Amino acid sequence: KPTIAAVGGYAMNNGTGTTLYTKAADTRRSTGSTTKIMTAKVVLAQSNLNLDAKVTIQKAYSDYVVANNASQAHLIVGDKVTVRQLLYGLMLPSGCDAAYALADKYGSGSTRAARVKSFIGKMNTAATNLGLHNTHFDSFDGIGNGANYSTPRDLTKIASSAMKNSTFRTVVKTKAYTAKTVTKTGSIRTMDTWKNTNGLLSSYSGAIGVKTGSGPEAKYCLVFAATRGGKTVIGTVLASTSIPALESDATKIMNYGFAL
Repeated sequence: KPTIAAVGGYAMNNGTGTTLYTKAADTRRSTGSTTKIMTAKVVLAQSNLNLDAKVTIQKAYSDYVVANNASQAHLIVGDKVTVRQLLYGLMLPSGCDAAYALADKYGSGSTRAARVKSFIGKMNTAATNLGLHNTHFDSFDGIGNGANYSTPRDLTKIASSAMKNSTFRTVVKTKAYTAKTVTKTGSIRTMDTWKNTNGLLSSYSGAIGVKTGSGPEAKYCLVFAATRGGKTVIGTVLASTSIPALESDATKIMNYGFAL
């Protein structure tokens, strides 16, 4: 069994569900921005989903990332961004501003506050429905406020579920995406390219994902997935030392799972 720096780790064969690696796999820990995996899953589950629908960027979303010192996609207030573009902004640079836009959009309620509350409720319901017992969300990005934890095992199940969606899969393996949005005056703005923070996409042969995570207590986390010769390994590493350490941990676990 490989030795990793992360305090928590887990991996399984995505196809069969067989656990391939474990390390404090069921110990609750802050998820940080990896929570966005659930945010995306909930959105993609909406029956009234229209990926081409345009959402106006509110000043609230920009103030939010500032007030919470959160990673952002640099969405400009007044811009009209499609739900699909928001999914890229959410998953590539870890846009907490995009997370707010999606929660506001897909939560139920007559006000923004009521809608974000409703959305977070859907995230918890989604976890429950997956049979999870060690996952809880009090925010839509894992950076908001309250209790936001999961476990390497729970998070891997969430990601596996999300990977069943073709849009999710596409977004998650994209290294770079340049959004062309509509400004408040009708012209089309070419935003600075969004680069995926997941270094494994270009450093690990066969890497398909999923997503990085960070936060004051979420330090450096990573939900990874790779496919090699018809076998897909998916897993999570929580609370690693550094970025390089994080990628090495994920690499070791995946290489181990592929050899078994």
